[PDB]
Amino acid sequence: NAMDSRFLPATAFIDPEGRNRNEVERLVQQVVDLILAKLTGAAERPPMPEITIPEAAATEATLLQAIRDMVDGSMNPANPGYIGHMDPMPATMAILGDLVAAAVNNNMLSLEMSPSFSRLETLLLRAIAGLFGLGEQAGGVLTSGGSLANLQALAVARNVAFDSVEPGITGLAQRPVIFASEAAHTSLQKAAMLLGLGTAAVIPVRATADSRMDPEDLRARIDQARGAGQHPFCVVATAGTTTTGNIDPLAEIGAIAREHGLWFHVDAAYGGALVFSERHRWRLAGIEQADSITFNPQKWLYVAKTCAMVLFRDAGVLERAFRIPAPNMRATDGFINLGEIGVQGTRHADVVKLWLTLQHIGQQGYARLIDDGYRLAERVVEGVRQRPFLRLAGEIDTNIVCFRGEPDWLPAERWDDWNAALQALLLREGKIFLSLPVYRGGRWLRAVLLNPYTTDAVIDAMFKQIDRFAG
Amino acid sequence: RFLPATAFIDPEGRNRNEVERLVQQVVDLILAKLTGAAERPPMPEPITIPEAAATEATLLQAIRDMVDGSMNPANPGYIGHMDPMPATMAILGDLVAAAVNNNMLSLEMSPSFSRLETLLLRAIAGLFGLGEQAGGVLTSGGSLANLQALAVARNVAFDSVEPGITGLAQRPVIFASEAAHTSLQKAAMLLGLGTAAVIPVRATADSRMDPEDLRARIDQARGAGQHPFCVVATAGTTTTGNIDPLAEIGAIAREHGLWFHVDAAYGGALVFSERHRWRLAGIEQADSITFNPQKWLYVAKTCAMVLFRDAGVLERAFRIPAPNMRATDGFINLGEIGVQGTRHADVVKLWLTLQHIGQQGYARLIDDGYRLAERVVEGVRQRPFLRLAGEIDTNIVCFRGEPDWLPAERWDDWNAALQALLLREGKIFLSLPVYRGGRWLRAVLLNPYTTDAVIDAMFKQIDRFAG
Repeated sequence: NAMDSRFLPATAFIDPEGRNRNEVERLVQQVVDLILAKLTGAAERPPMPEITIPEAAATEATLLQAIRDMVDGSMNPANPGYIGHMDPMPATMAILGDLVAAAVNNNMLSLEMSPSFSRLETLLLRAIAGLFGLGEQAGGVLTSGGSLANLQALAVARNVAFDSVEPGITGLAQRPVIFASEAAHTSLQKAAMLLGLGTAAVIPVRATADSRMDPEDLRARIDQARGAGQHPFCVVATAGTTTTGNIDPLAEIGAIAREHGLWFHVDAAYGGALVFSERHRWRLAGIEQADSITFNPQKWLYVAKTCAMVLFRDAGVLERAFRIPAPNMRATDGFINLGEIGVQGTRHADVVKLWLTLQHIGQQGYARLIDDGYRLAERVVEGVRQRPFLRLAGEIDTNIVCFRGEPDWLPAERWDDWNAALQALLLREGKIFLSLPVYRGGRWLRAVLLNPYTTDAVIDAMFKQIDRFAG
Repeated sequence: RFLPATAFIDPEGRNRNEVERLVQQVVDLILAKLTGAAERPPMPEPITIPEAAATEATLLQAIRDMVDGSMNPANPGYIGHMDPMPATMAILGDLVAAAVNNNMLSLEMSPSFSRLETLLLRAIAGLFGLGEQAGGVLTSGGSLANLQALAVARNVAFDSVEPGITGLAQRPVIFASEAAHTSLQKAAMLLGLGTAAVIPVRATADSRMDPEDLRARIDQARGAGQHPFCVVATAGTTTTGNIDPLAEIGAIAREHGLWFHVDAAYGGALVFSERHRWRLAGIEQADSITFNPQKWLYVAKTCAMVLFRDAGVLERAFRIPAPNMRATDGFINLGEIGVQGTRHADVVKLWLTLQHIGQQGYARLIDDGYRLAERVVEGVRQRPFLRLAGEIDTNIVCFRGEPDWLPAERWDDWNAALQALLLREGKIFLSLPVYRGGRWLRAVLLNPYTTDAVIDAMFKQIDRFAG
């Protein structure tokens, strides 16, 4: 009983027989109090902030100070001025869900290690799949981020195309390739690299002025690849591109993919949230035919990171073309160890925050949040339209507006400096955070209007600052 | 159509009271469950997304149901898996992480966390003896850690980052103990190697890789026109908790010019123990190490890392082509050098836990595990109907009934029956892995509240079942 020893602090663990209850409760309460103070007081911190392992147990005071230092030095999307990333303030229940998940400390790896969570996740994901219109065989798993979801979808596409689970892909005569919009996520190059495809395997497809993949170009690239002696196996349409928030023409892309016998993956990491909005979900038309979908509740569903999933129209594909040889060990109620069918083995129980958050907000709540996001975005667009020195990236499909100064008082070569300077000013003096992505070979301002506490006033304040900066 | 007042925390305090109450209710509920964990056995005895916001009572009930329906490693009888009750600071660390909701993807999205993680991992790497250039990243589990190490080994060997590996004439292969983790197979499949790319090396009766076999397998693969690029030693095998002879394996790998990866997912914890870290000797020479604080460091899942002896390797042989945007203080966006992009700030729970427990605490915890393990071993030795899988290297004991009153064909049935009985009657959870073509009982002596009495109780039950 180390917990009785002088080598462990009394509160290192929670005594299961209640013997350290009071001490634990104190320590827990201190953190809780501190955290709530920080969150309820989040508008007091700017959107962006301005090591040895000890021999002996640290004091409560050191621990608390560390937490305080951690919170203070962190980015603060809770601030209404934080309008620059698809990284939102977490829903309250998401924060609580993680507390619960950590407390129980179950493992998604297997049913015996997560007997409730595993079942809940499977069922919930089936439900979500239904929202996407995927059909009766549809299913999936939660993954620790979108990248892993894309990686898994691609891994399945690859395995299905090449029968690679046991022999791998080193044999291949024709290089396997995938097609994505030039605006698609970098996780597609990283995945390709991990998959043994190489980064070059991701063939960029021309996107329109509105940053939507051009189906004529996709068709052209597929033909070009075949001509090149490459073996196209997958097309990735993106619903809500990372930079500009645009949504690929999913129905057309899907059709092209289907025509060509290509796995159709839809990277709906951000845009997938629109399934909760009757008003906006038509934007996703064609998604229902996807072989797989990546969707990230951590983004537009406000679930504390990480919360992501990949859904397959046919979940059984995970068994056929992913899961490694091992004894079949399904429970009598029919569930499967999730680890067998995921990139991860051990995995945190994200389902708890997801389930809690979905219930608390509800479909109506999301529909509302989404509408407000669109409204804020439209405000930003109208504001850009009003100013000639400022240009939009293109039309918007989501609550994301990418724009930049293209001031005629400067050579184009100095536009990046101007935009960087403006972004710095907006942050330093505005206390408004916009990202400054590299886009189209240039530095562009980026607004993602997620914070539910962002207001028309914040937007107005932003444009007033921009106006002053620009004269 | 609307939102619950508490759906978010108002950053100007407008909902502070409601938020505080809701949080307090969950916190009180969780504490009750945890401080009361022994009252719940080690294992537990339509889903739609609603249109409208659920009530707080519904949510609280959902949490109760979820906890109740969950495995309970906190129970002292839970002695079956490398899945521990969480350290207190780990639970709290997750609460903190979730609240700030930073993203490990980039410095901009986690300015403290990124720096803290890099520095901490450098410290940990030093503990492993990796040297001045050593570093790593946290990953959402050991499997990812193994996957990343292998991806690097592959990229280094085959220059695969941009062109991939499909061109290859000679099949790339790696060697691992026949006892090694299935995440290598998965990883091999992910990496485009195929599961069959992991060539099993004979393990001894003690479930340790046999160096001579390793040498033999490498020669054989080369003979068969394969391209060996990595040897994986396992410091703490999943089933039996055995440690491969790391120095010997490492020497062999080096002799063969093979990347040496040590899967220390479990056994890596030993670095915290002055008494037992000699067990890892030779680990210091690894090219890469996988280590999972979520196992024997008691950090709530997930917490894992891959460390490289040369952190620079991640830039050379992993990171995708992208503009260079190191911060002025020299840090890099972690997303660029990890399998994951967006990632939860596991560093918070890790840092807090390590601080709270300390090296002394872990050393005690570890010693205590060996002591329980030793008790289990003693108990097995005392009973002729029970056999040990082999000698133990960690706080894990794999054993099974091999009763002479049954045909060997019925041994699996006997053990499954015993395990079911122990769980149902004794409230003691032993895992029943498949090992050596059979079902074996497995004990992981992790719970700090597992005692000698629990072990004695297990044996009395075993004796009763045996007759």
